[PDB]
Amino acid sequence: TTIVALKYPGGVVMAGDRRSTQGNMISGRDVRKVYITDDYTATGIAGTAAVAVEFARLYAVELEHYEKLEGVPLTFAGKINRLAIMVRGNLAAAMQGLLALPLLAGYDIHASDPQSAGRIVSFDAAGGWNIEEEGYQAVGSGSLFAKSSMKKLYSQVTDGDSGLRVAVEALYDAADDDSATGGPDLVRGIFPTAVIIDADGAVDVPESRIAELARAIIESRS
Amino acid sequence: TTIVALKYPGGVVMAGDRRSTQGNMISGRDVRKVYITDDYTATGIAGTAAVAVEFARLYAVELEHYEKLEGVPLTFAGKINRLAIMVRGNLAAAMQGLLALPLLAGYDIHASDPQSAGRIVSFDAAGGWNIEEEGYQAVGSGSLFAKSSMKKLYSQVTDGDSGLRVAVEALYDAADDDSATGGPDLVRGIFPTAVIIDADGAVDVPESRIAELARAIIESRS
Amino acid sequence: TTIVALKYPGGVVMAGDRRSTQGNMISGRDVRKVYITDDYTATGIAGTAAVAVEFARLYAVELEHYEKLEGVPLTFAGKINRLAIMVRGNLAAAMQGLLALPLLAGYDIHASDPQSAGRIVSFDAAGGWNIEEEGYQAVGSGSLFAKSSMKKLYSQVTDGDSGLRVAVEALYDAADDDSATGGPDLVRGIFPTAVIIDADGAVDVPESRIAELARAIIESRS
Amino acid sequence: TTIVALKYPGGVVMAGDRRSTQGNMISGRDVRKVYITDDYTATGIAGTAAVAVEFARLYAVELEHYEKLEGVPLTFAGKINRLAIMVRGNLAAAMQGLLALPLLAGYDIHASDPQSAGRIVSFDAAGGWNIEEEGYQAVGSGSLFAKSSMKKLYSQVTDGDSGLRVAVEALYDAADDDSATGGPDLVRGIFPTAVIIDADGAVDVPESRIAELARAIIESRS
Amino acid sequence: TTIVALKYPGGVVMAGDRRSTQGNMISGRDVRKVYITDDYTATGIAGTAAVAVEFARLYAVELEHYEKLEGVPLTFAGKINRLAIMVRGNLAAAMQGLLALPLLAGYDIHASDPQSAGRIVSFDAAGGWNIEEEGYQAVGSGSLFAKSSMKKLYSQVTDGDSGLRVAVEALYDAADDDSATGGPDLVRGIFPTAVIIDADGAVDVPESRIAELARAIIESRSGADTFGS
Amino acid sequence: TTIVALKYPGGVVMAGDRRSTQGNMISGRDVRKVYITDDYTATGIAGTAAVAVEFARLYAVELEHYEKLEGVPLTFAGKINRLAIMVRGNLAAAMQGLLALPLLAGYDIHASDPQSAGRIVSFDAAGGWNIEEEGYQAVGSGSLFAKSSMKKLYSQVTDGDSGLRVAVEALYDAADDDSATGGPDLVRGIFPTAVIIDADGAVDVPESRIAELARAIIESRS
Amino acid sequence: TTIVALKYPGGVVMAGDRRSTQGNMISGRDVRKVYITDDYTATGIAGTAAVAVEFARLYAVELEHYEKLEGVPLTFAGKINRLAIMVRGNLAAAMQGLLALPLLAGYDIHASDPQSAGRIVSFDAAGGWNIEEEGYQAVGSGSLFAKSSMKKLYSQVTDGDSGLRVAVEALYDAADDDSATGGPDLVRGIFPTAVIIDADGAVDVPESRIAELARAIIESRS
Amino acid sequence: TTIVALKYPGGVVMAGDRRSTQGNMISGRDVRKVYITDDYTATGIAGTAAVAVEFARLYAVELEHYEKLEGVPLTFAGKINRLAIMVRGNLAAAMQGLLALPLLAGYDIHASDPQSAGRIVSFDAAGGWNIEEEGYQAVGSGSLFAKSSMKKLYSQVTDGDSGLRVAVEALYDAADDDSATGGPDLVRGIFPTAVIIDADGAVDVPESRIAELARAIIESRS
Amino acid sequence: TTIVALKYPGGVVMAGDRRSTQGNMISGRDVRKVYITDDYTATGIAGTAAVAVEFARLYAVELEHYEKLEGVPLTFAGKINRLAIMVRGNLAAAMQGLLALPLLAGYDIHASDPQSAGRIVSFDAAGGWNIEEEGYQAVGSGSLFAKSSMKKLYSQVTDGDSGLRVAVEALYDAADDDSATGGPDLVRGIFPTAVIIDADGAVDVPESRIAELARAIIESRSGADTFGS
Repeated sequence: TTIVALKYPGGVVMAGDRRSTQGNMISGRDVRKVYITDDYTATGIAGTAAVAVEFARLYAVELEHYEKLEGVPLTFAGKINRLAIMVRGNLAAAMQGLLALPLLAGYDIHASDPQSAGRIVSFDAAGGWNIEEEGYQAVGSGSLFAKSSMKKLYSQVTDGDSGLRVAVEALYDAADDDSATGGPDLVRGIFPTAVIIDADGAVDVPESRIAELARAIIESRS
Repeated sequence: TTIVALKYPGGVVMAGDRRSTQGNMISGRDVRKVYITDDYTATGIAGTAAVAVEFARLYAVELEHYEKLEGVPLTFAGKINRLAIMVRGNLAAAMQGLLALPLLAGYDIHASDPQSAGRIVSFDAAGGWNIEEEGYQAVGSGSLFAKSSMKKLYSQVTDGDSGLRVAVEALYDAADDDSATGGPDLVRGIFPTAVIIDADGAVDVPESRIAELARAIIESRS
Repeated sequence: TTIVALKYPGGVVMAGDRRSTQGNMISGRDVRKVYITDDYTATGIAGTAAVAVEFARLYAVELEHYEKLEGVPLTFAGKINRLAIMVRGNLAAAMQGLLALPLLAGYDIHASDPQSAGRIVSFDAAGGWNIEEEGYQAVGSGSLFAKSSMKKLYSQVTDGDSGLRVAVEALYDAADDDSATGGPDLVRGIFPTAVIIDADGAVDVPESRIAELARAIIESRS
Repeated sequence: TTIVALKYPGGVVMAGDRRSTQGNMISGRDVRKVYITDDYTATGIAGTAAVAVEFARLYAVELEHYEKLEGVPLTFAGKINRLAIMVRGNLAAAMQGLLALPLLAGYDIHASDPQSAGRIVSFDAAGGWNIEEEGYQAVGSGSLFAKSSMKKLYSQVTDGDSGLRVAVEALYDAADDDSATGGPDLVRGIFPTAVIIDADGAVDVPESRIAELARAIIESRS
Repeated sequence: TTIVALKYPGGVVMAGDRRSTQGNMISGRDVRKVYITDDYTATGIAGTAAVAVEFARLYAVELEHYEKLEGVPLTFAGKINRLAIMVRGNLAAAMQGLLALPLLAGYDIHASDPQSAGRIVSFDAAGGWNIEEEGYQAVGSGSLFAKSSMKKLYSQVTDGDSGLRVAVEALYDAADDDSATGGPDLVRGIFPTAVIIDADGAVDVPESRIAELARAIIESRSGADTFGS
Repeated sequence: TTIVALKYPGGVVMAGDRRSTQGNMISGRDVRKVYITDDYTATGIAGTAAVAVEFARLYAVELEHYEKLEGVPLTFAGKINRLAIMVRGNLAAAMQGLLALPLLAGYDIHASDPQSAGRIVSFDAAGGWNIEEEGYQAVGSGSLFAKSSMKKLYSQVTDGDSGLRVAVEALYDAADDDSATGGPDLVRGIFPTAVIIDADGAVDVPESRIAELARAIIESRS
Repeated sequence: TTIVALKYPGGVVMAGDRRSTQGNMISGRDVRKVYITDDYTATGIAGTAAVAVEFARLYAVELEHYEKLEGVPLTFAGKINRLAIMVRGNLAAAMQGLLALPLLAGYDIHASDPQSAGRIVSFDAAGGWNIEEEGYQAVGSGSLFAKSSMKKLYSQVTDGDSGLRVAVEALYDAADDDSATGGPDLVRGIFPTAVIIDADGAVDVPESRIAELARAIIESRS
Repeated sequence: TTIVALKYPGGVVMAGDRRSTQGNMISGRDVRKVYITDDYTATGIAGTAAVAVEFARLYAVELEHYEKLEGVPLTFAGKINRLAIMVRGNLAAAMQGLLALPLLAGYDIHASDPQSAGRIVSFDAAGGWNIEEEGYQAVGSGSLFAKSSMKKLYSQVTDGDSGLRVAVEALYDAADDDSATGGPDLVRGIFPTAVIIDADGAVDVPESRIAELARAIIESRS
Repeated sequence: TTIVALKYPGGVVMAGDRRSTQGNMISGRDVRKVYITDDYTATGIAGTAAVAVEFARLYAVELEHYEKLEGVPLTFAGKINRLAIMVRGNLAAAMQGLLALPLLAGYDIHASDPQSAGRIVSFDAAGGWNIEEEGYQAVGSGSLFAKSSMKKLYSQVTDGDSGLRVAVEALYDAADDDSATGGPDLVRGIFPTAVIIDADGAVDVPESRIAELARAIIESRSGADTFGS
């Protein structure tokens, strides 16, 4: 697994691969790892699938629960804290093999400078969180490869489009070095999924868009 | 890793993938796992790379050593016994993470019937060998997948070209289900390697032919 | 044990073997592993028999309990979630040898397109679920063999009849390679059981039809 | 595995199944477990295949080695002692998973009365041997079932043919209750192997004869 | 220990041996292991004596408790479930050396066909149950021996008496190969116990019929031994 | 197992049961546990069969080896010492489950008073020996029962036949309380074996004699 | 990590590095480790990031909570006690890899001599606290290096500005010897953070001041 | 530690950092990790310093030893084999904390083509070797980062100087993410070391050249 | 323990403390830890006393053994190698509690430039050695404190006497923070020991210069503490 997230002026893009493994065996080829949590937030989770899914589902419910109860959405800092609490709560189980790490991406509506409102927050197994200031982050077994790739490609992220394109190339680099991360499947037409978030909210990126980017990258390296 | 071997009329074909791993990380993309041991024999080894290579190298030297010394090649049964002894000798190390398993394919020049002269021998970690009677065999982390594939495809084998085609498709299936086995790499132009053996001896299959087969298989599943 | 499930246009078929084991000893010859959970759902469970049976029984009661209480059936997603919660709740006991994994098959009445309403959901020991998108799935000690078999036979699935046939042949291949899975018993007349589900509901397949398929598969391989 | 041996007037018959397993997986379908050790002796070995084969091979060499060296065959008691020493020597290896238990059957040329020259000797893991006085014995994971079957069938043994038939039925019963023992495979035409020994020496029983016996047993149970 | 149960037309018979052991030592010679649970049910339990006895006693009370409370007996399936729950509940203790496995036999007064109303249910240590369709089952350290014996003798079961005989012969065969199972004791006059159940209910088999049957098996065995080698 | 030895005027008698066990399973019904070691000595060994047999065999060879070499038999004390040395030498293996305990009975032709030239020596696992002065001794899993029985039946020993009778009754009581000891088998005609030694040497007791005693004991208890 | 605190006439200064590590990998470059807890107190925490952050956050809330509730701030001693209690409460978790140790710095408004109202308190893993009397203290994996540096530089501290310079040089010396402490990053413009507290309250030190000081220190060592 | 090696037309370049660590403590700032082994070979070793140095020293002696003895240098393949054997020999020690991994770079004068003569060989802890075909390779705690860096920069290598530049930038990237790898030290004037090898032999690169490239890389990143 | 070594123009100085401990107990007050190994080399060893002493003794014998045998001293590199081999051989014993780490200081008569011909070599438990290039090094339980002290004081080393003073001050700083390192004992008159090596060879430093320096440091620290707060 590899989930990447990058900031671009005015927003964030988060993208994840589709593979699932049981040791060396491929057990999934179409898993969706990036979820739209609320109108301005997306969560990508790596690790133990059962736990990852439960987290994303519970987290979204908790966020909307607060909104309906209090009539307004939680501040971005509150969102981080709630997620952090959930992670911290799973520490015992994580020690026993139920480890799951989330990656948070969002657009802060209350931030003073709108082109700078994008947010990327990473989490460690103990719930320690960190608001990324360098533009990108990644989580999962291929995250180092992805991050090292983005480090060299980030200068290219000038907008949400080139950001989506870079994200996809980072995932591609991750799969090129981590067997547990799935690359673009041209035979079956399965590609990484992605979410983009700007001032107008979080939106799922059309698969056809990602497939086009993927094919171009492949042609390039060819 | 996946190495497969199968019998076709008047011969045997053995083919293997090119991947190398260190946990989830891809550490090799062009490893050659199938060796021509002598004029009528080929060996394919799976497991710990260091040991696998040493085995093939030592084994070929031991076979040639006998011939030069005694003026005549070892009988096929003798070749099997020597390989089995080598595997048994490595058992303690195998238990400690140094496991290597070979797969043997050859053409017995002294066989009564030539269309039937192809031989396939599999080995377990204790050196137990078995001369395969059902036409095909495989070894490695993707061997179960490859075998399940050849079981449904074997009836198509009627000659060298089709035997070769079925071998490549089996490897393809293995890679599809086992992240530790490498599928054809179209971007880099790296394909499985293969050896064909018949009455005229063991010959390395040209990459061009294998690549044509791989593209056809791919186009077929598309 | 091996339980298979596959999608056909307009529905699903789920079939299971009848063997029970205690180590190497055969302890059961006619265990029923596929249950009709409600009018549009079937469950097949592998692993520890005591737990498998309890699961199926409790699950069906829970589904009907909701229906009577709320006047309407649970959505398919709700059904999946309930089953996943049950599995996750057995994780401690499972770590201790009370492991039970279910396979869920159903026809979604509320889905927009009926030809595609068939559903197949697999579960891992932590309760992680996955809605299969590739058409088939399997669970149990013979599942790899069955899945590899279905992979090459799936393209022949065009209706419930060819579906049910591919299912029985997959179970046959599983028994051929996994001693813990029971093949068709011609001497005693015991065959795999199966359930078919379409817009008209879940129905037990008649033994005589499975017996005919089994015998044909056998004569064919002969 | 199940290997049986029984006495009929003027001879002995020993028969074994053909299965090989790796856990629950069937790894072999045509393994030959009964060997003609010398002109009047046959050995059947159960347990770890690699060790079992080595034992039979070494044992036969040792017997012939004595004969050529001393000009006369070893007495039957000497043969027993040599085999027992071999087993005792493997005890430490056996404790680490390399266990092999043999079953010995023969006709003793130095016996006083010929219809009473038949011999059956069983061995335990420490090399302890026992000359069977009740007519039959079995070794392997299915030996209890086979022995319990022979117990009820032995009274029908009146000559070599009926002895061979009871042996095959015992193996059949073993396969019926032990998944690690292979029953007759009608689809592939693979049957138990057998050796008969009488005053004229040890001879391999023809496959066609065993297949007929097998079929009749099957017809009868059906 | 060995407890067997088999189906015969119109009924079921369950019989058990009388031995009790503490390691190699014989600690009991007259233990009764087959209990009449209710008018149409019988239970035979193997394993740790103290647990086995508690099970049978508690189970019988629970079945009768339901009947009095609800005015009607539990259905046969309910009986099975209740026993399975009891076994599952002992799983932790069983791991600590307090294992007990029961074997259930009964006649279902509500089944459709009275000639086939007999029931035999086996249980594993986790409480997994299974209704037998081959006519017989056995539990205990000698069960494998008893079943392989019954496999060859089941075609002789054509009624209650021949079923009782086959059962006794299966227990005999178990004692012949399992030192933990007690064979018929001719010197002390102690024999396996047995319960028979048909449409008229569960009944204890009289020692005298079992004693005759056992001597007959022994005599047959002697004769046959002398005839052969 | 139970082996007994008792002194009667003019000699000693040693008798053993015929059972063999593998846990709770009866693995032997006619094992001979009492051996005539030399003309005036008999050995009975309990414990691990393989080791027990090796001991008796090796011990007799040792005793005879000395005699041929030195022209004269070893003194009784020398015989004892050589057996004790053998037992001590097996201490490490015994600690590992290969324990064998012998019981020695003999007639000392060099003793002063021939009415008591009878000798009975017991041994512990460390090779510690004791010349029994109270008239009887026993070894094996039923030894306590046999000794308590002999304590009450010893005053009845007035000669060889009454000694032989007491020995058999002791073995009978041992089988009555120890499932690992075999009682007289009337159905198969198998009875305990015995050796009697007096001034004229060690002699195997005829089976018919023992069968008569056994039947008389049984009749008396009935 | 390295956090230093030192007294200067009329106040205190606390400064910390910005590095975060996961084994040998640098996982953070801009972490802020020094927090203004209330108007006259600052906290610096080392160890496990997740726990360190939680501590600072909870601690500040607890101090303000008291103030609002009781209308007056907690005495400095009370503040110490509350922080110690919090550390002590984490002792079991700390033993398992969740260790965090705080360093407390403050200006005591209720102190007698204002020129000596500065306070520095260190804490051990059991919650043992110590009011530093020698002028400076440090915590974290680089605290030894920093303390030995300050020991030689402390006499240069005559006011807030020289105090700040000494603090920054101590952190520089810690990073020079401890790979887990981050030195000034001139390429990215990231520098240690600091808080100065005097009679007018706690104030964050401007990054530009620290960068000036850091450049002077580096020029000095060049 | 990080050591990198790359191919440029007509040559190879190998460069390594200068850091040494003891846990978190920096224990060395000028360690030289790249050695000229013979006129056409360079070795770089990572891991336990004591063992790394011993390897390089021993290896260079063994290669010169062969040359003097046989009058001709070892073939490049022979050099590889000798180094692999040395690594294999250290496996027991490696498992106990004395693990050292080598990276080999050379120019092969017997290669068919001079421009393509450059060689790069990597090794695993069991002595498994691999002749790199993709142009670059790295070893050490920062090798992943360096490899991901080179992957993006390799297309810029057009000659010996651009190759040395990419090498230094790769080391820089490694130091940026791995605290155990040392970046250029401008205050002390310590830079990575490097060796270039072409048809004229292996030569140490002058510090001044490296220092310019390093400052340039740093100026660029600012 | 703390043993320090530093380069000064034209030479090297090595000095060590005198303490010995058994847990928290002070078991020695006058141990001598710095040995003149040959005319141009000194060794200081920290760790397990028994092993430390054996090393120094054996090492010196090995160096003189070579000289007598070959008629010429071992090159400085050879001396390093021999010491590293000795340390690696003790690796298994060290893992068990017999760890001893040496610090080597010498003057290389064959170095090119005499002003910098001084040498300082440190060793890790596996025998890994490093020729120090920054002027100073230290070994023992107080080595970190001593090294951080010398870092700030090294710029004051302009000759043999100031080198020695920085060395005594470093040991004094080590003793200040490490209870296992002994400070100057004024009551008993026990002070660190030291060896100086230059082109004329290795020589022991007289106790009196070291006692003067130690008192001076103490007077300094006392003044400084009174001036501060």
